[PDB]
Amino acid sequence: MRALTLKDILNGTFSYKTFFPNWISGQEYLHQSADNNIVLYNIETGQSYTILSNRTMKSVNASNYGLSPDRQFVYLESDYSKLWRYSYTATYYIYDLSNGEFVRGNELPRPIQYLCWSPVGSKLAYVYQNNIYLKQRPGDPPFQITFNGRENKIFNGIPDWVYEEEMLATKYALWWSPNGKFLAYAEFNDTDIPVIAYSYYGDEQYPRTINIPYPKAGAKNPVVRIFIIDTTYPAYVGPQEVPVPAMIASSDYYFSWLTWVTDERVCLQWLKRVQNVSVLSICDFREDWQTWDCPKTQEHIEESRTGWAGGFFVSTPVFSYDAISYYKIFSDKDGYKHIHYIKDTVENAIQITSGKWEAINIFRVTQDSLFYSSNEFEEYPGRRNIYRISIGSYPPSKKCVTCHLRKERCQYYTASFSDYAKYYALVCYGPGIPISTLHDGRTDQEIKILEENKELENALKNIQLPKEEIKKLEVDEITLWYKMILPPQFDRSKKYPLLIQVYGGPCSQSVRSVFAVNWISYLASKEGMVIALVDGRGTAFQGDKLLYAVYRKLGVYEVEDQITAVRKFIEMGFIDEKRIAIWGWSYGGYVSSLALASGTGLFKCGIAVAPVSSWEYYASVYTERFMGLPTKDDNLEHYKNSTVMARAEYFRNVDYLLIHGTADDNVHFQNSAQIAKALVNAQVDFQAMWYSDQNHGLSGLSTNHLYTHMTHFLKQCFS
Amino acid sequence: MRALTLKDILNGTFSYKTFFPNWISGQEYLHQSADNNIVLYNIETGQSYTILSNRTMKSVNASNYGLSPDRQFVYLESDYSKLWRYSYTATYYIYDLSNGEFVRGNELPRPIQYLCWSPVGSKLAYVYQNNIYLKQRPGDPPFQITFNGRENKIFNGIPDWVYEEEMLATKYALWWSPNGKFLAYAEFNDTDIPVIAYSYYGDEQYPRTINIPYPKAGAKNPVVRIFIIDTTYPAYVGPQEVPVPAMIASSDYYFSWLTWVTDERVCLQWLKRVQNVSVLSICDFREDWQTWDCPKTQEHIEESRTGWAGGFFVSTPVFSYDAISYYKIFSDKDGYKHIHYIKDTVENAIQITSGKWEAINIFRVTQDSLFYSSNEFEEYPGRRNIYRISIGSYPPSKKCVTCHLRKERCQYYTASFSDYAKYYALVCYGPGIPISTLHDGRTDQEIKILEENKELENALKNIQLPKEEIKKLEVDEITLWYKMILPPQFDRSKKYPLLIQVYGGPCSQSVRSVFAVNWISYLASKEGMVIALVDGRGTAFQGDKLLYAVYRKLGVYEVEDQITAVRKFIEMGFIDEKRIAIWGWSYGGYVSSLALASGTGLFKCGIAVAPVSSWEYYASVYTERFMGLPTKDDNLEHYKNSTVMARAEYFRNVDYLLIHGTADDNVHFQNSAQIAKALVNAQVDFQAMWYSDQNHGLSGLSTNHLYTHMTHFLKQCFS
Ligand SMILES: *C1O[C@H](CO)[C@@H](O[C@@H]2O[C@H](CO)[C@@H](O)[C@H](O)[C@H]2NC(C)=O)[C@H](O)[C@H]1NC(C)=O
Ligand SMILES: *[C@@H]1O[C@H](CO)[C@@H](O[C@@H]2O[C@H](CO)[C@@H](O)[C@H](O)[C@H]2NC(C)=O)[C@H](O)[C@H]1NC(C)=O
Ligand SMILES: *[C@H]1O[C@H](CO)[C@@H](O)[C@H](O[C@@H]2O[C@H](CO)[C@@H](O)[C@H](O)[C@H]2NC(C)=O)[C@H]1NC(C)=O
Ligand SMILES: *[C@@H]1O[C@H](CO)[C@@H](O)[C@H](O)[C@H]1NC(C)=O
Ligand SMILES: *[C@@H]1O[C@H](CO)[C@@H](O)[C@H](O)[C@H]1NC(C)=O
Ligand SMILES: *[C@@H]1O[C@H](CO)[C@@H](O)[C@H](O)[C@H]1NC(C)=O
Ligand SMILES: *[C@@H]1O[C@H](CO)[C@@H](O)[C@H](O)[C@H]1NC(C)=O
Ligand SMILES: *[C@@H]1O[C@H](CO)[C@@H](O)[C@H](O)[C@H]1NC(C)=O
Ligand SMILES: *[C@H]1O[C@H](CO)[C@@H](O)[C@H](O)[C@H]1NC(C)=O
Repeated sequence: MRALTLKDILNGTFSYKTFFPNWISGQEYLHQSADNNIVLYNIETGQSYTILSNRTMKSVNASNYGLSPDRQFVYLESDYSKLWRYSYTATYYIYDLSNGEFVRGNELPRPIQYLCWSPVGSKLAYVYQNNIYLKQRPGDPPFQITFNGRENKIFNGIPDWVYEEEMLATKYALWWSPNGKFLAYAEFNDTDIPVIAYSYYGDEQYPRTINIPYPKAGAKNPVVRIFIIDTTYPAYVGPQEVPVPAMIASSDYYFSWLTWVTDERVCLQWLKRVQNVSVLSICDFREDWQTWDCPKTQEHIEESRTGWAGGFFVSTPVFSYDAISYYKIFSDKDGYKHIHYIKDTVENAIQITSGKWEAINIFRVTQDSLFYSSNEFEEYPGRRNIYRISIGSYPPSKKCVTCHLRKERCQYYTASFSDYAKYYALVCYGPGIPISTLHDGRTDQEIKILEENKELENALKNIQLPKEEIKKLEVDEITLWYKMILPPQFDRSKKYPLLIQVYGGPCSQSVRSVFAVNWISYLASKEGMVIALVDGRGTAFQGDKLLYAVYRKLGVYEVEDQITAVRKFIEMGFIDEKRIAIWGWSYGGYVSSLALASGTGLFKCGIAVAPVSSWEYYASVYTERFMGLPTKDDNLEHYKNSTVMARAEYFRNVDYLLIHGTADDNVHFQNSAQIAKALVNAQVDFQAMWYSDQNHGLSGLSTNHLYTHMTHFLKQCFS
Repeated sequence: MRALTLKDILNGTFSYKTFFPNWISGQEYLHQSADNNIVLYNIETGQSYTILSNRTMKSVNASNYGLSPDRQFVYLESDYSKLWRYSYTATYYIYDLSNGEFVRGNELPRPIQYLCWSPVGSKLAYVYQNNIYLKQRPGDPPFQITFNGRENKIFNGIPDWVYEEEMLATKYALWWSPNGKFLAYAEFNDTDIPVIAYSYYGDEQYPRTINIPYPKAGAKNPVVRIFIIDTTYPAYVGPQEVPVPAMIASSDYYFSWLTWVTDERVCLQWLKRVQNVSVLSICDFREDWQTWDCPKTQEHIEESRTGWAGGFFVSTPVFSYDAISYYKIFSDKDGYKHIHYIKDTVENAIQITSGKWEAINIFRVTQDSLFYSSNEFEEYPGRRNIYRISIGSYPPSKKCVTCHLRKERCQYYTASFSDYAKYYALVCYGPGIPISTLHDGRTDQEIKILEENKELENALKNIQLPKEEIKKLEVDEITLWYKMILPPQFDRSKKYPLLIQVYGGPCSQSVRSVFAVNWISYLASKEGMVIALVDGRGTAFQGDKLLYAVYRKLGVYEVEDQITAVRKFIEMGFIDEKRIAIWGWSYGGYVSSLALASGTGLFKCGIAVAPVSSWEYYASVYTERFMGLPTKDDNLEHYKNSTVMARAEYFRNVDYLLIHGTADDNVHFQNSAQIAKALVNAQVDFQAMWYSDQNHGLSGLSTNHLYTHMTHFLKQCFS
């Protein structure tokens, strides 16, 4: 009865609710009621008990909580204060469940940067002022583990900037051994890496400088040391450095992830600074020296002949119940990424998945089953169904649990498992209204709808949503998957303006069977624009040829493939060849810009939000992974060839609107500053917009402002 | 016939020349020829010769020269490198003009700040790395005066940032005594003053950070010390601090200016930080104790009971031939600034000029003559003629040299007097094409035309310029002078969009009979826009009821007076009220914003280039002068009330265009960053533009862009 309105989108009127059980055992989870009460629901009995009242929570206005594995204590986390994507500080009030009171001995210090329970019992490890601390018991005086922490120079047990956003994707870098015997932790040195400096205008009379150690392409990188201390004899034995494989130590390198096996066995993944080689390292504990031994025989190489080791990140092993063998997804001989099963050497791995489709994530490995997500089903690469396979004996049996569960509503699934995988939740994201459901571990049968989104279902019932369709184009030897969003009563005999939404980042996939009533949904609903999104070269989950196509040649095929798609769309007949725009954020901004400046005639305008503008300016770990090194005898020539600044002249005849946040710690305002300056030097008009103090996300009312500004631009561009 | 173009204005096609004799005696001046030779002209004798060859200058590719008082040497300036507005860095070679080769040996150091000769002989004084050095013969080894010089921290003989822009308005802060027996310099200590920090993106991989000790409103000011040193025997006694007057030392104080009356007499001017009182001090070298003495009987208080002490700046004294008494422009008893002759006391002063107008500048005091510029001719505040009055003889005489020199073509004059005022040059700037002429000045007779501007006179023949008109409005006891620029073939009956150019800064004057082919000319010539510039309250040269009316109420009355004017312009009947814009720069961008957010629905749109947004962010010197202090006791409340941020809401339904250069060291980008931040927080769309690495001037290819971008805006706004 009525079209989406921009305020529907910016108020989240039609957001959906998800449900990920905060497991505490094989059969129990800790949700938070509408009453704000924190309830423990036992799945087997069906009984619900409330552990942690709204009141107790409110008394320290905690925004969050954490049960100790022994249920004796629960920490309440408050004064939440954000930093980067994942990191944040908080104050922590720990609470004694048995005595129903807060714990009084030696209060924890304020701003704590990370804190977690041990995996069993109720030991604490925390990070305060860049050092790791240990508590045997909630109310004890802390034991200092590291002493050399220093505000962005040296980090213990939390990453620095580059490792947070680009390697770990995690706010922490310490891992308890399975039963708490040991803590393993990373030490990052940022001391002589260059610094990104920018202004934050804040609220005072004087702006301040913000400085983050931030290794730009080719710049000097952080150095890592991984240590493990005995958690019961930390002073007696002291921290022991995990030995680094010779073929990793021989040049710059990275730690990529750590995975515990047993308490006496740890798996370390390294990545050579030239990131086409990954090493997996399995170390065992010696008792005679109380130290770690990593034998050559337990070093596993993973190479990429024609690209980079991994997908976006290296795959991590998930180990068998036996705690010797492991499973890992990587490229097979055909260039498709599949699950392999590894006992002794990696040269001997047995491939247990295969086909022109990819194993995307291994969720769980039990005694008999392995649960994983994949795009196999009906061979749409942008779907996620979750599958199980038998692991006891060759040929694995295969069951797609999700495929036909709700065939039409749900073709994009993630999974979350309870302990021992006694039960798991399935979360379907689309194409229909998302749904979270509870499933039996042994049988796969659903035992509870968790979140059905009845409100949304019903709120959407008066709203004439745009029609999404996902399809494919074969052009050369290259196939292009595309989502097309279309206005209600899309009369094909008429010519609609087209908007291309681009991202195109290496390892991305932007064409997905996901549900989202969003901005580009609204532009079709009310504004009469056709919207399209195109996955081509460098996009993932279709094998290595397509993935690694853009290696060292960034911002070439991405541009090419978008233009191709657009050409093919205008040729479909229903697209106003005179009203095509393109808009893109981050990597999207790069390609939005390179596309619009391609001397193609196709695009009449384009928008670039927080674009990279030259790989010189972006972080090493990301850039070098795809671009290699900006040296003269590596890849400097394409580093210089691939800026948007060089396209300076080709803006003269298109509307450009260029947007950026002045406090982007990830894609630096520098990027758009250089673009703007280049347009100025080439004497080219454009529209621009800064967001003071705002960062890469463009949060709060920025977002509001952002979309209102782009909407205006866009409505202008389509007269 | 043809209308003006943006190209015309941006190219400087219709720019004009000027002729200021570079005097070297009472009858000789040096000027650079068309084919770049430096030639000595004499007007007493009418002879010329090439004092410095064309190719000797190109031998070091210098761009400036400096002939010594004894004509034995000239300085040659190459490697000019701009710091701020007046400050710059250069290389100095000395040409032995007696021998016909360069001076070798004790070669001057690289990047020297400021350099100059004595007014007698050819002794050198220069500042290198913030420290004063002194030379006896141009080839002698330098004698260091100061030692405490530190980049960005201690400044000897040159100013810190705020003293340069806001106090002294000059690259230098050293002065020779008239015969060069002594040397006076300033010590500026910036140490404890907060730095302002901004990014400079440059061309390197990482931007760098620029810091400038910059005191914003109410912050820690620089401390000043002024010293005097014997030039002949500096080894003997060393540098001597000239006493600070008791009332001045009582609290915070600036050094306003220093003038030398004789070699044993010196004038110093001080400004109490609360700038309503200033103290003129005269000091004598006492022979016995070899230091300087300032009798408190020779302290002459100038205070204001209504506003700030002085004009824009405190006015300097011009001393009569007896080297004791002086002539100084200041507020008479009725509030109009006029010349006074102070013989011995302030109360004992005799008023020399009087009436409803202002003596703007004293140019020369002779044995029997005084030359001053004035507001007087036909009650027109917007033009300046030059007046000659007798002194020392009875039947007093007043002659206006220029009032009828060229009545219709020249009403805005300045003067350049040779030594002993033997000959003077007249430069007229409007309303017609500027022209520079040479005069006798015992007789005032015009001897010849130095710069006629026939190139410009002729090039403007193809061009239909707009009709300019400076009229005035009378409204509610307060009158407002204006200049209206009208389109060619202006139809009195038709209706025209109206653009207002606004500045409004206290002590300023925007309406002037000055020839200027500039942006607004183009917009009237081609675009059909009626333009108006209005001087209201806070505007100088019409006495103190006008000038001081803005004291402590900044932004209030100036906004109000553009509104009253616009309103009157509307009821003139040829202005389309639906199409009105206002635009400004610096202060002009402050009031344009405020006028646009006036909530009076008069302006459809407005542009603010590099606006001040809150007096909290601007330099102390300028700010406190007109605002007082931002404290509990003083004016805080109105610093608080008078920002643009506070008016964010009122922007909802106007078109705002906000422009600012990210390297603006004078009005910091923080100003525009905070307006932007406010508008977002209020959910108000607007247009913005930043200029990377550009300062307050927006010079270079940035100008093109800015002026192009703005006229796209107005054009669209006036669609
Ligand atoms: C350098 O100076 C010489 C001498 O003034 C210039 O040569 C003269 O050029 C003009 C025409 O511009 C002729 O009328 C003269 O006959 C030339 N005189 C001599 C001595 O050759 C020369 O043009 C100047 N070069 C520069 C830098 O412009
Ligand atoms: C905090 O938790 C308590 C405990 O359940 C809530 O108290 C109930 O509120 C409902 C509805 O307002 C009342 O009808 C009941 O009398 C209360 N107890 C029950 C469940 O029967 C309280 O509403 C919660 N809300 C907050 C944040 O204060
Ligand atoms: C300015 O510089 C002078 C020397 O020319 C210096 O004495 C002033 O204050 C000093 O600052 C020092 C460094 O911060 C400090 O250690 C010292 O105690 C202090 N001197 C005095 C007299 O106490 C500098 N100015 C300011 C405002 O501090
Ligand atoms: C905003 O969101 C809430 C809940 O999603 C909804 O009830 C409300 O009607 C929405 N509309 C606005 C703009 O407030
Ligand atoms: C951190 O790096 C610096 C400079 O490379 C070095 O001197 C210092 O010892 C390092 N600290 C360690 C090893 O934790
Ligand atoms: C760099 O720019 C474009 C990429 O689109 C390409 O056509 C051109 O040949 C390239 N030049 C170099 C240096 O290889
Ligand atoms: C720029 O200025 C030069 C010198 O005055 C003039 O000859 C030229 O015509 C101007 N503008 C253009 C059209 O390039
Ligand atoms: C400024 O000076 C006046 C006298 O001219 C005095 O009344 C006042 O105290 C000063 N300003 C303040 C602090 O109000
Ligand atoms: C990366 O390792 C490969 C092995 O596939 C090797 O040939 C190559 O020299 C290395 N560097 C790159 C990026 O070429």
